[PDB]
Amino acid sequence: SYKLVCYFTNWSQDRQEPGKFTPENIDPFLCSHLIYSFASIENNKVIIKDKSEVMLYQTINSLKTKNPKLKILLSIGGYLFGSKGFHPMVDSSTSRLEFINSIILFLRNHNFDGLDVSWIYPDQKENTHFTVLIHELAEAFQKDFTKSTKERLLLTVGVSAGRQMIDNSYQVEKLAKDLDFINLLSFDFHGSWEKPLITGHNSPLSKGWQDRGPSSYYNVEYAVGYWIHKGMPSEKVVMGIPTYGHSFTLASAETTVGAPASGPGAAGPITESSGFLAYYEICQFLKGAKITWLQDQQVPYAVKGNQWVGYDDVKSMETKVQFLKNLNLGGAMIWSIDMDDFTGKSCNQGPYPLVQAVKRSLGSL
Repeated sequence: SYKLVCYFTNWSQDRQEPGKFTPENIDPFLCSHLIYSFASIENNKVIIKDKSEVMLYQTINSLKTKNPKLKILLSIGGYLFGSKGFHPMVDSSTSRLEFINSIILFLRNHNFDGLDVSWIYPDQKENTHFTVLIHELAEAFQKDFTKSTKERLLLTVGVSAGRQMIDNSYQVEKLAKDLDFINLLSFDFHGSWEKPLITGHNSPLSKGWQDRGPSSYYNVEYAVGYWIHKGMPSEKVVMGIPTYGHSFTLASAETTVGAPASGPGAAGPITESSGFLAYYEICQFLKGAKITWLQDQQVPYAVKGNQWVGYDDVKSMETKVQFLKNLNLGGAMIWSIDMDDFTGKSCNQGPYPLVQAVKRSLGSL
């Protein structure tokens, strides 16, 4: 009775082997929902910018023929898109209606089952537009439903897991009615962008003992409880779990949480991004490393030389799965499946070792 929502991206295909990922890589029975990241907007109309656009549709149909229970959504937004991307679409009921009408037509034309709106992040300034957009979206979906013999288009949204940003950005109460569920972006708590610069975990389940005051807020456990305390039912929280880790270059020889860092760890050989590692990169790094399991935070990290990696692993997946069953949440969301060991030949534990673990752990009675 849980959902497994998997994001996949349109830029992993530009990566080099064997990090190259296309929709053809997808196991139609892995996740319950799939989300394509990301669409965009031009002339107040939805549009996809991907040289492999038409091959996407091919796979989408092929995938859905094979799994009639599979849902596939189109996500719009994302970090790079920001708020800007949404202008000036959001500035008019006339502009927004043109937009929404194009969504409905698009998704239906291309066999999508719903729309995810990952506005990163509305914050104070766009709280209002977001809220209207969503609301107008849900309404319109409903109307389209009444007059149709098709299932009802789904509407979801990727949302922040930081308290401040949550308070600033969302009318949760309303959000709860308009959204079929949320994808809680409960990761990227700590990275190499922090000041001061010390090691912290990308996605801790619970707070470190020393996390006092405002830091005590940045763990998965806190984020979920707050979206619940703020008015979102549990069953509507799909909890975010990451398939990547964050990398630090150690300043001293102190290998513990809180130790000082020079900067982000060395970019990986495939991902080529400083302070970021795909799990298929992490499996190699772990070779000849020292792994420690934070008893308090419930998640591991690894040290090799002067490189510090806070990541999630199988024990991490199952531990977080248990937590989510315990709080009667909707399920798990994965960001993103192209960073898991999908070919299965890096970590040698079969394709999608992490997501299979989430999938297995969810299904286990």
